[PDB]
Amino acid sequence: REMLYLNRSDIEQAGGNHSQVYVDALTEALTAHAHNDFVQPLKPYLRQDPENGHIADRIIAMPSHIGGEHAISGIKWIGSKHDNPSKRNMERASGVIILNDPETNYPIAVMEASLISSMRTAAVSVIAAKHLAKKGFKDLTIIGCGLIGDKQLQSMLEQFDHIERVFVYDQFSEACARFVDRWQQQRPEINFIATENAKEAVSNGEVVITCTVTDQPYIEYDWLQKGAFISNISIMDVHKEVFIKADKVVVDDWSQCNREKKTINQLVLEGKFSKEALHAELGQLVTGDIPGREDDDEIILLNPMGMAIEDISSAYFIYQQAQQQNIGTTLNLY
Amino acid sequence: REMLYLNRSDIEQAGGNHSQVYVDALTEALTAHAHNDFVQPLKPYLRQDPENGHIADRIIAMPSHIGGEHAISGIKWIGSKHDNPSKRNMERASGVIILNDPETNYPIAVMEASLISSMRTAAVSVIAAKHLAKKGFKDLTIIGCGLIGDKQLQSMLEQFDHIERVFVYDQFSEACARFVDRWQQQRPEINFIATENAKEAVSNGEVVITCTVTDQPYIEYDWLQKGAFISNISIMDVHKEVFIKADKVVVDDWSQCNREKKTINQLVLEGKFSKEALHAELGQLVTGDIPGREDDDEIILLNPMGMAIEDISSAYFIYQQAQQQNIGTTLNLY
Ligand SMILES: NC(=O)c1ccc[n+]([C@@H]2O[C@H](COP(=O)([O-])OP(=O)(O)OC[C@H]3O[C@@H](n4cnc5c(N)ncnc54)[C@H](O)[C@@H]3O)[C@@H](O)[C@H]2O)c1
Ligand SMILES: NC(=O)c1ccc[n+]([C@@H]2O[C@H](COP(=O)([O-])OP(=O)(O)OC[C@H]3O[C@@H](n4cnc5c(N)ncnc54)[C@H](O)[C@@H]3O)[C@@H](O)[C@H]2O)c1
Repeated sequence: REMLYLNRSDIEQAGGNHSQVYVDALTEALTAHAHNDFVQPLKPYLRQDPENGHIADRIIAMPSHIGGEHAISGIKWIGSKHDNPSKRNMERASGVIILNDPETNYPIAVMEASLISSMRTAAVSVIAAKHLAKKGFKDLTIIGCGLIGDKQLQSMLEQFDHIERVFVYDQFSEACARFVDRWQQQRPEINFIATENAKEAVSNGEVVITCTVTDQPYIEYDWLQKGAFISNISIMDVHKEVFIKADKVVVDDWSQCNREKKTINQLVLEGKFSKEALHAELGQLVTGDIPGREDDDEIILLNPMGMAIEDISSAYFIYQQAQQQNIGTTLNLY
Repeated sequence: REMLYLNRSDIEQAGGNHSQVYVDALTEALTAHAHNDFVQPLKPYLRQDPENGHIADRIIAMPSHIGGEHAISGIKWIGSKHDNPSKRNMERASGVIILNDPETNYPIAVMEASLISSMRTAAVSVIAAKHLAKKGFKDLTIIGCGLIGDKQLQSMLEQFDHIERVFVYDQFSEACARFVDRWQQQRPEINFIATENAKEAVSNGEVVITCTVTDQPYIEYDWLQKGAFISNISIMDVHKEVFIKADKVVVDDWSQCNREKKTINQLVLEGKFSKEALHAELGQLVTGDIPGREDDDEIILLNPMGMAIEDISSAYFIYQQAQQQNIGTTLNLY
C-alpha cells in the first residue's frame, strides 16, 4: 500500500500555483453541496489556550466526504499562530491535507495544505464574484496583505481581465508598501494604490475582499458603494449593520454560519436575522437554484466560513494532475 | 521546513513493535490527563452513510494537545471499513498521525497510525490491569482475533510474566484456530485454548479483553468470575447489567463516555448510572488519587473510549526514538 506525498513545490508543479484548477474543483464541489451529495461534520478547533488565547492560535481539523462519480474523502489539518510572521518569519498558517479512498477508507495522499487552502479560498471569491459582483467591475479592494490577500489578488486578476485599479490597505504600512510595489511590477498595466486607511480602500472598491486577522469589525455599511460586492473572507472585519443592511447576504453553508458564538448566529439569537433573511448558499447560485446579483445598486455580502469539501475537492484535482505527470514522492504506508 | 515521515516498518524499527514504549508514553499522558494538562476536543466521525451505514465504516479525527515539559500537539486520522479484511484482504483500520510543534503549530511528523493505535490500546489494558486485575493473575481471555486482539495479547504477555493460560474466542472459527496456532508457537510455555463459544472463554478468564467489531452486547454479568477485570476495548460487547453490577466501573474519560447515544450516557439518562457511581478515571488510578482493586472478589469493568492524547503521546515518543536513530524519511513541507 502506497500514498503520494506532494509538498508545496510539487503542488505548484502540478498546476496548483493557477486559479483555474481551484475554480474547476470548487464549481464541482459546490454543485455537490447544492445537491447534498457530501458529508461535512463540524470542524473542531484545537487551542492550547481555549481561555487566554489569540483567536488565530489554533489547529482546525476539517474532514469531509464528497460523493459522485469520483467520490473522495479527506481532512485538512491546518494550524495557525498569529505570531509566526512577525516573531518567527514564518507563514501564519501551515499544515497537511490527507486524502482517503472511500472504498477502503485508506489514506492515499498526504499533501501540504496552505497553498491549496489559500487558493481554494481565493476561488470562493472568484466564483461568488461571477454571480454577485457588477459585471465588468473595474475597481478591486484588498484589505490585508498576507498570504490570503496575495492569492485573492492573484486569482481575481487571473479570472477578471477587466479589473483596472486595485486599492490595497494593511494596518502594517510597510506590508502594504511592499505588497503594492511587488504587484505593480508583476502587473504594470493594472493600477495598484496603497491607501492611507481602510475607509479609503473600502470606499473605492466595487469588489471588496477582507484578508486580515482581526476579532473586531471596522467595515461600516456607509463605506460601501451602491453596487459593491463584499467577500468577507476574514469574517470578523464586517460590522453587524452590514449583515442587516446589505440587499443580499450569501453564505457558503448556513448550518456552519448559524453556529453558536458566530456573527450570524448572534443576529439570529437576537431577532435581527434568520434563514428566511439569508439570500442564498453559494452552491445554490452556482447551480442556478437562486439568482445572484439582479441590479447594479444592490450591495451584496458574502460571508464564507470555509468548507472542508472545498479543500478536499481542490486537493483531489491536484493529486490527480500530479499522478498524471508523475509528480510527488511515493511513500509506503507499511 | 521539514517533517519526518515514519511508515509502519520505521515505527517498528524505532521500538514501536514493543509494549514498553507505549506503557511509558501512556503513563505520562494519563498523568497529564489527571492533572488536566491537555486539551482534547470531541472526535468527529466522518461516515459516508450516517444513515444506512455499518458502525465500523468511518474515519475518525482525533486531535489533542498535551502540555508539560515536552508539550506536543497532533491528530490521529484513522479510517475503518468492516469489510476490508473479509472482502479485500486488507486491515480493517488504517491511517495517519500528524504531530505538530506547539510553538508554531507547524506539522513536524506524518506517521502510519494503525500499529501505534493498536499498541497504545493494548497499553491501556496493561496499565489498567496493573491497577485493576488480581495480582499475579494466571488466566487471560481474548475475544476477537484481529489486529487489536493480537496486540492486546502480545502486550499482556510482554508485561505479565505470570500469565499461564490464554482462552481465545472468535465468532469466525478459522480466525481463532489460526490465531491460537500462531501464538502457541510464538509462546510454547503458555497454554492457548481455542474455545467453542464466548461464554466458555469469558467464564475462564481472570482478565477479559474484548476485541471484536459488534454493535450488540453478548457478555452477561453471571459469566464473570468473582475477581475478574474486564477491559472492554471494543465497547459494545458488554451488557448493560455489567455496568450496573460490577463493583467498580472505570473509564478513561467521563466527558467522552457520558456522551449522547453511548452505553454509559444511556444508563445515565435513565436513572441507573451517574458520575458519582463511576469508580475512577484511569489517570486517577495512575496518579494514586483513587485506589484500584481493593480485594480479590471485586468484579471490575474498564470502559475506555480511547483518547487522542494516548495516540499523540505514543507517536511523539516513537518520533523522538526514530530521530535519535536517524530512522524515517525527511520530507520538505514546501
Ligand atoms: N473564510 C475562509 O475560508 C478562510 C480561509 C483561509 C483563511 N482565512 C482567513 O484569512 C485571514 C488572512 O490570513 P493570512 O494567512 O493571510 O494571515 P497573514 O498573517 O499572512 O496576514 C494578515 C495580514 O493582515 C494584516 N492585518 C491584521 N489586522 C488588520 C486590520 N485590523 N486591518 C488591516 N490589516 C490587518 C496583517 O498586518 C497582515 O499583513 C485569516 O484571518 C484566516 O483565518 C479565511
Ligand atoms: N477502545 C479503544 O480505544 C479502541 C481502539 C482501537 C480499536 N478499538 C476497537 O477494537 C475492535 C477490534 O478492531 P480490529 O482492528 O482488531 O478489528 P478486526 O476486523 O481486525 O477484527 C475483529 C475480529 O473480531 C471478530 N468478531 C467480530 N464480531 C465478533 C463477535 N460478535 N464475537 C466474537 N468475535 C467477533 C472478527 O471475526 C475478527 O476476527 C474494533 O471494534 C475497534 O473499534 C477500540
